[PDB]
Amino acid sequence: KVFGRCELAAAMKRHGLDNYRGYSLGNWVCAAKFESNFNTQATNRNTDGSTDYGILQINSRWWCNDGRTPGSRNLCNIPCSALLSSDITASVNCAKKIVSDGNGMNAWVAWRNRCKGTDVQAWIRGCRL
Ligand SMILES: [Cl-]
Repeated sequence: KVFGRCELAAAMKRHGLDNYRGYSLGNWVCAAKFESNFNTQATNRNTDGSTDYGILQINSRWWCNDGRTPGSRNLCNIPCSALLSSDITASVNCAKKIVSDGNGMNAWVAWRNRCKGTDVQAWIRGCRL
């Protein structure tokens, strides 16, 4: 599924991400934009052989099992394919674990490089939340 901007904002809002660990909603929408272009089916292979999955490009190196990332962990205790659903629940639940873990939203490279230190409020402008 390719989410609309406000459609995803609203979905992230009702799943409790607005100001979760102090990260306003715009940060989560900005992250999803530049990780997946709002596409729940997005997958990308990393140079080390792990793969990033779904709307927030969650990495098989640490967070989910895809059975083809040798030596990796599955900290969210879920198959990586579950993170590709049209329903973002699994990605959000795993994201909440990731963001509570140490370096916060810096765990998302696209957030660090394209959202952090910018005005992200624009990402939820005009949305019914
Ligand atoms: Cl849109």
